[PDB]
Amino acid sequence: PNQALLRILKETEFKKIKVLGSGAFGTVYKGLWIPEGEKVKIPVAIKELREATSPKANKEILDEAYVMASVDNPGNPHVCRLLGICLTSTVQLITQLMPFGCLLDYVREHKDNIGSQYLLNWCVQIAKGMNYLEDRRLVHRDLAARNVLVKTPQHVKITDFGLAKLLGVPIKWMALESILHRIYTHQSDVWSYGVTVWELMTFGSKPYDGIPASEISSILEKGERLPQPPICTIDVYMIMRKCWMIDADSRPKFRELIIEFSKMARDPQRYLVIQGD
Ligand SMILES: *CCC(=O)N1C[C@@H](n2cc(-c3ccncc3)c(-c3cccc(OCc4ccc5c(c4)CN(C)C5=O)c3)n2)C[C@H]1C
Repeated sequence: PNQALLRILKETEFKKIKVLGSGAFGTVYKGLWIPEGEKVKIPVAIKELREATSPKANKEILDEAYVMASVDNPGNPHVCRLLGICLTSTVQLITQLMPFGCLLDYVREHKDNIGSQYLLNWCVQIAKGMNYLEDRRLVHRDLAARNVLVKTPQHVKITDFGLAKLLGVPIKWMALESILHRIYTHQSDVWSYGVTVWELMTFGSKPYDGIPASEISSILEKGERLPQPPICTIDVYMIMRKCWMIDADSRPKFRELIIEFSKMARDPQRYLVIQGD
């Protein structure tokens, strides 16, 4: 039967070669993972969390990783898999290196060359990965375009899921029930998915630009939402609006979003209007 792949790594066994970026949970480095007793040198990304932690707190992280990072059994092509973890005065997470970066930077850098087929396919892929997370009862809590990574321009993967349940704030991506009462469910992830789609359709525009984070809940209560992106027909915008209903049970399911976006992906020029398709 299918085994649980996550590995506990020694401080040796992997090396950090260059800083890649970040300033949110920690610092990401590109490096090599040399599994002891083997002859492979695997290129990996290493996230070293900024908080300190203790040997007792590290055991709680280990207990959470055993419940969490293990019950992602078959794997999904659109979900990043945690290859290893090393807890020793710092918390370090090891995944396969993705040289092409995040989808947020990609859509900003290629604004003038992105077609409707690519945009709709990324929506399909993100929903497939999120549906897989829902099947394994894992709430992401931080779905955003910065947390979607580019394997190839035709293949994206979700990363950084459950990085809050591991031990113990993106207001403009959060559902109203998350802002007000810190309630997080697969349906609050659907809201964040809708904001992520908006990010892609606006080529990486900042949601609610120039509006303070303290004002978002009162704007959502008033009924205001993110505007219809220029390339979006009413069809795609309606899906986004459904993701942002106050009633979490009235929002789409990731399983329904796979079907809607896959239908739109079959005839993309009908749903997105881009100068150059
Ligand atoms: C462009 C956006 C940006 O600046 N960032 C995105 C974010 N980031 C990027 C990477 C990464 C870069 C290159 N190659 C791969 C990944 C990561 C990242 C690095 C190392 C580990 C890591 O783990 C995420 C994760 C995966 C799976 C699980 C968890 C966490 C928790 N559980 C339970 C899992 O199963 C991600 N991060 C920051 C910056 C660089």
